[PDB]
Amino acid sequence: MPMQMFMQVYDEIQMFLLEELELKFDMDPNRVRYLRKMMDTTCLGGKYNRGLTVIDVAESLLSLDGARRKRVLHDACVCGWMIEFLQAHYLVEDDIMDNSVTRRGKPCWYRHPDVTVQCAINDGLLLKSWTHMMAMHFFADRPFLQDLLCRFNRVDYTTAVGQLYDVTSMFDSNKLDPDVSQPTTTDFAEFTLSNYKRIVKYKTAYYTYLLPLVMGLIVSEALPTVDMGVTEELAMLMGEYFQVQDDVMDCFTPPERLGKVGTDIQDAKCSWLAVTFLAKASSAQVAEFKANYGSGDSEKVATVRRLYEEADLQGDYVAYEAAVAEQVKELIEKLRLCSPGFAASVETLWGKTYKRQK
Amino acid sequence: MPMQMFMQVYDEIQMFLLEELELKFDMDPNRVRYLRKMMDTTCLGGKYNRGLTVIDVAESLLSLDDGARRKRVLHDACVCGWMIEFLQAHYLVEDDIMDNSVTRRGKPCWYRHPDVTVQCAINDGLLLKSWTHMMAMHFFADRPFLQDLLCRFNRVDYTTAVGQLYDVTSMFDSNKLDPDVSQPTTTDFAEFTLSNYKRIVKYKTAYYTYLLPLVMGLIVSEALPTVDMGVTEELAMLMGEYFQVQDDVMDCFTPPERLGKVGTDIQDAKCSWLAVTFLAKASSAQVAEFKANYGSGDSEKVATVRRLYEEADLQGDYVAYEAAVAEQVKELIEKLRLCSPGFAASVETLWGKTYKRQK
Ligand SMILES: CCCCCCCCOc1ccc[n+](CC(P(=O)(O)O)P(=O)(O)O)c1
Ligand SMILES: CCCCCCCCOc1ccc[n+](CC(P(=O)(O)O)P(=O)(O)O)c1
Ligand SMILES: [Mg+2]
Ligand SMILES: [Mg+2]
Ligand SMILES: [Mg+2]
Ligand SMILES: [Mg+2]
Ligand SMILES: [Mg+2]
Ligand SMILES: [Mg+2]
Repeated sequence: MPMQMFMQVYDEIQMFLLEELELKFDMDPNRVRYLRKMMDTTCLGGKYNRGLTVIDVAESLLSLDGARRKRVLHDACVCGWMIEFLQAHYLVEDDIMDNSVTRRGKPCWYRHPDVTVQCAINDGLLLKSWTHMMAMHFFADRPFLQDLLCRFNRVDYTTAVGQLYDVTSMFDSNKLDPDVSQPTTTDFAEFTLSNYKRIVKYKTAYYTYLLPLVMGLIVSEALPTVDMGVTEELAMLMGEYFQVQDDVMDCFTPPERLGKVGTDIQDAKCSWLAVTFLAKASSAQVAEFKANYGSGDSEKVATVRRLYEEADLQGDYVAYEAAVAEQVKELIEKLRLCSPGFAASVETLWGKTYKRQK
Repeated sequence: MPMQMFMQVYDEIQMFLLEELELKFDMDPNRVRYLRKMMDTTCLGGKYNRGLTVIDVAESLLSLDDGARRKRVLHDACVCGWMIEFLQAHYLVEDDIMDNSVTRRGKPCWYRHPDVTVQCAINDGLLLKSWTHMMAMHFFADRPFLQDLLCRFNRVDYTTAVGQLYDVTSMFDSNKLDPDVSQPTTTDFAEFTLSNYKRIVKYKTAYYTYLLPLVMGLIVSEALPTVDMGVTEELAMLMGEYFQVQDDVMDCFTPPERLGKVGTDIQDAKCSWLAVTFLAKASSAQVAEFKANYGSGDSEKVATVRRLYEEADLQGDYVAYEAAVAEQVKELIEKLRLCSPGFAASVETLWGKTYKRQK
């Protein structure tokens, strides 16, 4: 059922935005059609975990007239599309930054035959413009509007800061200087767990975990009823683990199941696998990694992969996952004490995360 | 005087932004330094025409206490001025990438800096926009005008992004515009019309360059409704169109040494004022020569397009266009003057920075 109201609201949103462009922005039906295709290609096709979480948190909190339920759940649906549109935006631009080929078993937006890279960049930011435009339209008379926008913008900013951490992680930050060219790091001295945890906290955790929970609480008018200290701890922990999962799958999960080809090795990313391998590797193994990392050459890539399985990384992953589950279980119970319906929805979100195959 | 106060506020904004990153966002000193340099390079060094207009509008409406209002209003105007300046910074970073440009204000484009990767350039460009919101939320947190300011600022930003879509798809036959299918640059240029030019330009330039600074100056001085907005918008659209026509003409005919940027319109096959004006008046023979030479990087092909423009007396058309604009502007400024004398004067001042600019 939630998927049904969600997809009805997508149409509501799509119609408001495309008709506004027709009527107030002088747009021709040729471009309206292009934008319609763009929206559908970029915003649909996923599992909508972020947006569906907003709905579930809302449905979990309606208690702590059936008109209110209808209004609150519609508000949640709009909020859910705001995060789905935001991630739509993030992924269009990220695929460009990461030189990716496919996404959900289709070409990346910028990789479509009639999308130029310069138009893809612009399309990507229109997606983010729509997130604000939809909020202002659907929530114009809602008192939570200001708080919602403020929190949403902070999270977006947080994510762009994390993207900076990601995209500059393979350059020696002491040598960071607009005026001087610098090659990829050769010593990898910054590929540390502490540095990994920072990239992933900022670029993933806030928008993937905190934001949906927070938006769910806002449309419920229930925010100040939860322990926000514990909520953020939980969001940071699940968010980190989610990105470790993403990083592991990038290397080890068949692209046909993932829907996308991995680029982290080629792009010389500070992944979970890279940091954890380098922390434990022999000098000999580090030498071979350095000789093979961050190149498109397919044997070099397979070398890195071999090194990873040689150093029992999957063993380290299982142990990390159990340590995470342990901490997540504890925090949910701390949450259960004063917010049992909210704690229930966090458990459901955790259930969508723990040991996902995707 | 305005530049003095304006630059003090720049320091104030920079400090807030970069300290917040260090204190709240776990940012290391190396990246705080990169971001400071990125901010200075992208935001400083221009004419600050947009930002200085906000201050001027506000210092003009400071007619309609102990001196406290004035200090507050002028500071707010300075912050809004930097909001547009940062927004313009954001547009130029991303536009130079999109336009395959090489220099900007006589230095390399941001994405052309030796130690800036294109992927970082894209993100750096976006941080600049994020900063416009963050500076507004901090400095204006207790102002009643906050929501209105943010609503209008955002509407203008979105307008500008729509204009950029118009600009970037102008060389493609829109009937064949299709994500799934590759298409070359147009060969008939049937959409290179003045009607299509006027829309590209209204959206990508006039709203953020002309309307927005005027509106923000009115907001911080709390004078927004005191003004005929139909006339004001008319003015901004006319002035903004002219400015872009000027930008387009300079792209072709002003030495990069005075421009501070190397022109890319011919090479990028842009629906420029020159191209649409030429195509409307040109003989069949001239048109066929243009078609053979437009949208190519080859230095011989671009020189042909310059020659065809000279041959067709486009400098003659421009002078008459400019004269026609100047007349309508003066008429509209007088309509404003009746009930809005202070604001009309600031609009006259903005016109003065625009008309026959040597930029
Ligand atoms: C102009 C746009 C500015 C950039 C905005 C921030 C982009 C944040 O993009 C993100 C954040 C988290 C995950 N992802 C996608 C992930 P993937 O789906 O594996 O490509 P990854 O980190 O591994 O690349 C993209
Ligand atoms: C990721 C955000 C990118 C899209 C945001 C909209 C960009 C609009 O940029 C604009 C709008 C108007 C003039 N300019 C610069 C002009 P120039 O300074 O001559 O390069 P032109 O139109 O000829 O390129 C840039
Ligand atoms: Mg990616
Ligand atoms: Mg990435
Ligand atoms: Mg990945
Ligand atoms: Mg451009
Ligand atoms: Mg340009
Ligand atoms: Mg130009």
